[PDB]
Amino acid sequence: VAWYARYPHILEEATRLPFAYPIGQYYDTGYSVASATEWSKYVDTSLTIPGVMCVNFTPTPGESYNKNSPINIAAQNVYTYVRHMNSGHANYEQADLMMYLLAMDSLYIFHSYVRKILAISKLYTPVNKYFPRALLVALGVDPEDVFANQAQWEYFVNMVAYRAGAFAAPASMTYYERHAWMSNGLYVDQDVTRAQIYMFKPTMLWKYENLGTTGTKLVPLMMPKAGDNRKLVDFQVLFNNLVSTMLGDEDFGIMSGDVFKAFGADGLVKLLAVDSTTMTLPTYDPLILAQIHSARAVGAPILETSTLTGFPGRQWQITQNPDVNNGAIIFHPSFGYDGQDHEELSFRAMCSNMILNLPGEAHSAEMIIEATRLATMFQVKAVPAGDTSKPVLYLPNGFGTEVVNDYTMISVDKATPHDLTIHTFFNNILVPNAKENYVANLELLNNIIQFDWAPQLYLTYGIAQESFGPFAQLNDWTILTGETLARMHEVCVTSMFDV
Amino acid sequence: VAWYARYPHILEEATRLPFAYPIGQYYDTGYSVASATEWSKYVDTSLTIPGVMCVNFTPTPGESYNKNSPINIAAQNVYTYVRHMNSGHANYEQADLMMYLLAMDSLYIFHSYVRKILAISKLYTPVNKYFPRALLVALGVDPEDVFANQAQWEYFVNMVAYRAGAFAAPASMTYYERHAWMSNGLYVDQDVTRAQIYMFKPTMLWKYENLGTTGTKLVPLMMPKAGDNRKLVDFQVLFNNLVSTMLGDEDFGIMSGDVFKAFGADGLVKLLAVDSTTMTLPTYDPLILAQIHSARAVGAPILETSTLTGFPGRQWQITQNPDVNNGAIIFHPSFGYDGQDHEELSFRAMCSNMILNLPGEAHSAEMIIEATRLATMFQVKAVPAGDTSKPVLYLPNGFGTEVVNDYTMISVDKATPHDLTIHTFFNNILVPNAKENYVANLELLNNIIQFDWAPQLYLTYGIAQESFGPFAQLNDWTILTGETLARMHEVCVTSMFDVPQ
Amino acid sequence: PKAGDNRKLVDFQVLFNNLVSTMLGDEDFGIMSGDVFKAFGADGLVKLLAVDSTTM
Repeated sequence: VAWYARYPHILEEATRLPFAYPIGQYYDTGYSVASATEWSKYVDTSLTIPGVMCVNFTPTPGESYNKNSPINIAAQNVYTYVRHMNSGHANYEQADLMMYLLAMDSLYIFHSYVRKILAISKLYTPVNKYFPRALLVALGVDPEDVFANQAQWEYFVNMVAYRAGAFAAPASMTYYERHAWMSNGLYVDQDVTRAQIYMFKPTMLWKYENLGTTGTKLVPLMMPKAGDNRKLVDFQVLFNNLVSTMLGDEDFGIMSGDVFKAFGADGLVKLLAVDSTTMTLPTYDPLILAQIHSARAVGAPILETSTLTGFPGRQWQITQNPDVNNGAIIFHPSFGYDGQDHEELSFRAMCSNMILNLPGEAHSAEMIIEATRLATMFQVKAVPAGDTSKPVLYLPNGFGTEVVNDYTMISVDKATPHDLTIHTFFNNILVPNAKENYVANLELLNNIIQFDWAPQLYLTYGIAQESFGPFAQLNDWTILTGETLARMHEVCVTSMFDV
Repeated sequence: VAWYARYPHILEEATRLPFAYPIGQYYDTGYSVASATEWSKYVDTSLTIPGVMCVNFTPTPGESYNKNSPINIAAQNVYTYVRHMNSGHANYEQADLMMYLLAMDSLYIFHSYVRKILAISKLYTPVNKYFPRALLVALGVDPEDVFANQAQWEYFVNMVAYRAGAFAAPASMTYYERHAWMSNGLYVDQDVTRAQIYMFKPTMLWKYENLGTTGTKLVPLMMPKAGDNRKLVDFQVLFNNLVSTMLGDEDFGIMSGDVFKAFGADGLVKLLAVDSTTMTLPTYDPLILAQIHSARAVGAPILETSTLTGFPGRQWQITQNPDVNNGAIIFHPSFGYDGQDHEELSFRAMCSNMILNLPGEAHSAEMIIEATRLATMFQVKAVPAGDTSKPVLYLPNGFGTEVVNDYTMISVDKATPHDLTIHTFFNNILVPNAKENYVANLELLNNIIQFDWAPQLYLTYGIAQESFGPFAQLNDWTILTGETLARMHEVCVTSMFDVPQ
Repeated sequence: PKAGDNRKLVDFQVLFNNLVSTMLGDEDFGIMSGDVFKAFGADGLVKLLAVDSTTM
């Protein structure tokens, strides 16, 4: 239009608009019709933008139920490598060496978690009100405690690194590097200033728990959830509990000495020290974005204290018995547990084949492999012992090194005083008949759409008795089968457990 | 790392997957758990992808209710130009010339509509089964009729172009260029092969119907909606109705000749001919995508035959009577009409301020002004004449040259035999208490999410009695005010109706 | 407006609209303006200098 070219001054004076609204603060759009107040709650003048979502992952060996599993193959390989350069101590097995290594991984994950907690609290920007209190709430700490005891937190994480330097683990194996990189980073969905932050929080750890002559057993160790005012004393208690049965074990000292002899001190994994001038910075990572987008929730871990009607002895433990399954490492968990002893009908929508969504047109093999690391489809229902089966558990076909349990989203409340909100959910949400459930689900959906590569959702309704497929924007997709997913997971786990 | 570089053959054999699923057919994902067949409806194995969305717009002069309106200023300017450049017949006025120009615009819109109908039918690609049957269904024709009478269709559209080209309209007025570029193209949401098509269909035309000493009055003319199997005889009836009082008229010939002398043939607007070798291609245009995204539906038009209890005489006509308002062109419609004589509760959600969402970080004034041409917010409810007010009508604060009435989306059915489906909706969707309404609304939302720059949604619930804000992914947004939008529309209309001097 | 009157932009807009209420959009006035244009073409016509933020 030549009129715009002829009157740019009037165009500029007519197009003066304030952009770049700082996120993390509640905004009211106002009323276009000033007399619409008679319809009080029939008009939505509120506008809240979420700014962070936490992916509650879990480190796993990858579906071992016999001696042909990648975990057992890596156990045999690492034991052969250690013992063929070892002249001396012969009192442990490949399985024992691998439980060590897994405990090393768990405490490395803990160190990365606490280091991220420390480095986040120094982040303050005018364009984002979520920084850093929302992130600290999502990770499950007390921002006031961190602000008051920054020095204590720094020295505690440094001491954690120093004490983790006592034992030795291989650095060629990429398990530790992948887990630390995943759990020690902030990821934006877009390369924009007011972007949304993606976080990974370990839902659980692997307290080593040696007792009895019937091998070892990695018992679950729970982790703080979002909205928990956990302090440095609680985190120190957690670390001491983790390393309580880890030091003072002469067999563990023997394993550490043998791996130190095998892999030289230069070839070990070392936790880097941190100081006051270390700044964590959100980064754009398309690979992590894609693998977050193609992630499927598996539910809460099952503990000994968790009651389950008809499913006894189904805890998430890594059992190692020399006289059971020929001494192979066994880890066969049952998914579909949410936390309460009821059906959780929403998990029924996970029984369909997953859809792998990818950006762009041409996809490389490595990118496709990295894009399905968190994907996990159920295969069969676990057989309930007894006539009562109030919960329903699904046995997976095979999973990768990490499994996603929940997703935590933090957003501004619509009501006064517009504080942060805690939203934990799986890939499937069940909405029963209620006055506010539908609008709450609508707010949930709109908040999730703000994130670019959000995980695909599977909504279900209690009144229609009908679920829904992926609630996502499909760009370049394919239908994945359980066998293909199992092959990809086997490849990825074997590659991760390599020396 | 090294393991991938050490077994790349097995990596490739494991990562060979079929991609680029052709859209336009129902895809069944199967069952991962073979025992899930007991839960019949609790597992959604269906996967349907929408392929086209139609924007049912309406050309408007731009909110005239006085002689000071931009349309009247432009009418005075163009009449002065023509009368000063010409010597001879002085028997019409600025208002008469302006309604002549509006009728010419309506004819051009109709010709572009039929030309696009003809040109779409020759589109076929293996990766999109929506071409061209779904596009024709959205446009409101019978694809069987088009393929049976292609020759008759080409002759009819060629005669329409020939008969519309007899009259003259200025090409320097960018009104015609904007309308033609809007109604003569297919637009993809992404620059990918399996993209979704954006389309523009005129909901209403502006039949002249010149009669009486009381000036002229451009009455609405309806057009075929989607899902109507209208044929060439119906389109010929529509054209003959449009030009019944316009072809062979001496005063109209006088006005067309005067416009020719004013703007000789070089400066006149011309319709491009269509034949068997004309191919239309989908194109990617971020400007039209943005102005689609920031578009707010205003509801169905009000006709003289449409009953409205408490709102009598609110037809969408362009009145020009010399004895009222000093002979100025009058056009002030009442929005909020859906088609039936009831409340239409979903329109209450539009009383909030609109949010102008734009891509990128830095936005030029050009993009900001071009991204809000279809936007329209209500200002005050129109008063109901009498004590009964079953419908509710909202008076706009000021609109651009086009107002969007409805949206139509075409997608495959989940059930056998997976035929196309018609989904007509405004920006606001109302769901009452029903077993199927919630799942249907979820299907609608998931279909809309597939479109990239889809218009923002305002859902309301029957048992909640509560609406919801913009159901869209905001990237870089601002809250727009009624006064700012009125200024923007005034500038846009003034720029739209421009005449050289 | 006299001195000591805190008249604002709305008052000045009211004054302008009152001044040109019967003068803008009038056919006889347009006829006279066109006749004056033909008499004294645009070179010989009086013009108002535009004002913006950089006029001192």
